Amino acid sequence: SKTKEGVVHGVATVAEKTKEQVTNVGGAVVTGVTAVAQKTVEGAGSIAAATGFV
Amino acid sequence: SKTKEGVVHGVATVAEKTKEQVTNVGGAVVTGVTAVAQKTVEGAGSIAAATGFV
Amino acid sequence: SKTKEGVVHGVATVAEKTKEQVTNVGGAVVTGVTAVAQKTVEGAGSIAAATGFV
Amino acid sequence: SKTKEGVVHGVATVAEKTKEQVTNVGGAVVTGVTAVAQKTVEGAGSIAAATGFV
Amino acid sequence: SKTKEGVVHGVATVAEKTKEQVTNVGGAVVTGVTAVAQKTVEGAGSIAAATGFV
Amino acid sequence: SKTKEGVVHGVATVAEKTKEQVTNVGGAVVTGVTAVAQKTVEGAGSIAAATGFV
Amino acid sequence: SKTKEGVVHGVATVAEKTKEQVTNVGGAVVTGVTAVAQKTVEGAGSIAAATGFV
Amino acid sequence: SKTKEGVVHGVATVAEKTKEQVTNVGGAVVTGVTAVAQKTVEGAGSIAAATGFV
Amino acid sequence: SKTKEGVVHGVATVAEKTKEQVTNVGGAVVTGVTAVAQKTVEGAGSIAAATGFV
Amino acid sequence: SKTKEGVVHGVATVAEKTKEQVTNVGGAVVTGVTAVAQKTVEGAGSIAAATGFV
Repeated sequence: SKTKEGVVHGVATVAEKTKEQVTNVGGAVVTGVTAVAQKTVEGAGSIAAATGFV
Repeated sequence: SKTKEGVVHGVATVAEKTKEQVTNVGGAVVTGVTAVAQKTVEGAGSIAAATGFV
Repeated sequence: SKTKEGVVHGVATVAEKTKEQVTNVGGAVVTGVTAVAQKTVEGAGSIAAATGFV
Repeated sequence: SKTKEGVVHGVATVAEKTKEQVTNVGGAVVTGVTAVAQKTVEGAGSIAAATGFV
Repeated sequence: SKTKEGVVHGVATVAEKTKEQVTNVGGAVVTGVTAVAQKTVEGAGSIAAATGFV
Repeated sequence: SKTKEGVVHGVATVAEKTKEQVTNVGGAVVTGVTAVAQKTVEGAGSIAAATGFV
Repeated sequence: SKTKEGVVHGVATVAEKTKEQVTNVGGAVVTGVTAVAQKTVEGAGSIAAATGFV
Repeated sequence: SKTKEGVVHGVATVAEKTKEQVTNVGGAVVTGVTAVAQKTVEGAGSIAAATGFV
Repeated sequence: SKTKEGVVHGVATVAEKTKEQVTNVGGAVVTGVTAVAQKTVEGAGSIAAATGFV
Repeated sequence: SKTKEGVVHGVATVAEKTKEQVTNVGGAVVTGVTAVAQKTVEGAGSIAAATGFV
């Protein structure tokens, strides 16, 4: 009854004068992940994952 | 009863004068992921994932 | 009863003077993903995924 | 009863003076994905996915 | 009863003075995907996917 | 130059399942005034004003 | 230059399941005034004013 | 240059399940005044003012 | 240059399950005044003022 | 240069399960005044003022 899994609610965000600069050369960059949710039953659940080379 | 999986609600966002600059050279860049949700039963669930080379 | 999977609701967004600049040279860039949801039963569910080369 | 899968509702968006510039040279760029949803039963469900070369 | 799969409703969008510029040279660019939904039973369901070369 | 007096713009409103009930007996009731504007030069400017008796 | 008087803009509002009940007996009731603006030069400017008797 | 008087902008509001009940008997009630602005040059400027009797 | 008088901006508000009950008998009640602004040059500027009798 | 008088900005508010009850009998009640601003040049500027009788 009233089960809740991986939930995000009641989020208030204010950004006035944010300045974000990203310079990438042959890699991986993850920025600005806000108010996200997921649900993985049989598998790998990654949020904001970065890998450079294999 | 009233089950909830991977849910995002009640999100209020204000951005006034945001400045975002991204320069990429042969890689991967993920920016600005907001208010996202998913549900994977049999598989890999990735949100904002970055890989450069294989 | 009242099951809910991968849902996004009640989102209010205001952007006043956002400035976004992206320069890409032979890679992958994902920006500005807002209010998205999915549902994968048998497979890989990726949201805002970036790969450069294979 | 009242099942809900991969749903986005109740979204209010205001953009006043947004400026978006994208320069691409032989790659992949995905920007501005808002209020999207899907449902994949047997397959790979990707939203805003970017690959450069194979 | 009242099943709902991959649905987007109740979306209000206002854009006042948006300026979007895209310059592409031999690649792939996807911009401005709003209020979309789909349903794939046996296949790969991609929304706003970009590939450069094969 | 570019003068602006009493202006309302860029309003996005979503109402899903609002229920409003008003019972009045010999008075005055004002409800639900949204996105209104006026301009009075020589006079009394009232918005959503209620008086019962005189 | 670019003067602005009594202005409301960039308002995003979402109401999901609001329930409002008003019972009045010989008075004055003002509810739900949203996103309003005015401009009075020579006079009394009242917004959502309530008087019962005179 | 760029003068601004009595201005409200960049407001994001989400209300999920608000319940408001008002019972009035021969008085004055003002509720729910959101995102309002005015400009009075020569006069009394009242916002959400309540008087019972005179 | 860039003068600003009586201004409210960048407000994000989320209300989930608020319950408000007001019972009035021959008086004055003011509740829920959010994100308001004004500008009075020659006069009395009152916001959310309550008087019972005169 | 960049003068600022009576300004409220950058306000993020979340209310989950607030319960407010007001019972009034021939007086004055002011509750819940949030994110308000004004500017009075020649006059009495009152915010959330309550008087019972005169």
